[PDB]
Amino acid sequence: KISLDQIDLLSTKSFPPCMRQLHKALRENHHLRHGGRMQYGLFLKGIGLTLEQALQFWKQFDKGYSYNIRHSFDYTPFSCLKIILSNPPSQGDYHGCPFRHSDPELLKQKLQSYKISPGGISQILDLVKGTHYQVACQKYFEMIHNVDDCGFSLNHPNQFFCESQRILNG
Amino acid sequence: SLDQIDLLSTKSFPPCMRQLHKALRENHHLRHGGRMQYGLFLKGIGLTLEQALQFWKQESYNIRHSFRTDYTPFSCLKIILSNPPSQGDYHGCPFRHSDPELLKQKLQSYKISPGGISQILDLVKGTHYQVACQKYFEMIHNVDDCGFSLNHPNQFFCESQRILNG
Ligand code: SF4
Ligand code: SF4
Repeated sequence: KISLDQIDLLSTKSFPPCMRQLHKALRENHHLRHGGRMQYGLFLKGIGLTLEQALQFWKQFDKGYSYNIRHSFDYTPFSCLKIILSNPPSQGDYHGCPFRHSDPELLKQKLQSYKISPGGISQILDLVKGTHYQVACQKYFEMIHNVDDCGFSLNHPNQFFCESQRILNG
Repeated sequence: SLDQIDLLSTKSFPPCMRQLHKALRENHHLRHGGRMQYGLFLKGIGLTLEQALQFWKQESYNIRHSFRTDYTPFSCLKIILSNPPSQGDYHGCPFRHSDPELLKQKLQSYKISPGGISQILDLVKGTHYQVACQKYFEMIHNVDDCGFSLNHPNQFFCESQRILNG
């Protein structure tokens, strides 16, 4: 067992926006609805981690849940197209793809909170207007890693993670 | 404690780290080059290799979840191009540093098919060490194309974990 706050830095450095938002929502709300638990949990599964949900003894608003991580040593982790094209999030949901599912003004605010430069935000929003969600995410990747070219064709959040970790490990 | 990742090593470690895990299990020790290569690889997956000491004794390897020094894991080119292993050293890259006959025997013990071993040895003879390792990856995971360009052992591990948990 491992605390869920241990991967805060990893989430900011290597998670794609779809999983970064879900980690943040889990940390702040102490719970995710089923759509988020599936998207984020299966993403963690693809890295070799087991998300675990627990109910606290004092639960008879705070729903009384506690989430943690455990290192793993038959649900398939979601691809980009599955996240973008299926299961659009309702108002209680934090899952989905921010480039496809966030209102553009809210998306701009979100990218600003991520410290993306104004030019990068402009390029990303341009790509979003063309419905090129994964290309916009490749742009996000390039901005957050300070590289000119991501060097791969993005089609999976876990692929995003592996390529980010490759860059970070030299 | 280290025996827990034997299976993990057979399924997800690249040959360079699989050989170091085997050597640690069998010799109960690694020299500094091997400890660095393997330990930094393990740190990158979230594990801390350490030796146990009794605190009450006045002046055995295990692993623990990681939870002061540069922990950056070695890349393929750093392993391949520097620190060639001496006898007694188990570090390095098997595609670059193992005699081809020993590499073929090792791949046989890894249950690679004869045709796959032939492909790998052809690539090694051309000095395409990372491409040979990509081919190894494709064989042990039964996939047509690995779908990535390999230049880091921890990247090998990450893509393997994607497939095994896919
Ligand atoms: S493009 Fe793919 S990886 Fe990027 S945020 Fe959208 S679903 Fe996630
Ligand atoms: S090519 Fe890289 S990952 Fe593969 S065995 Fe050699 S050093 Fe390890």
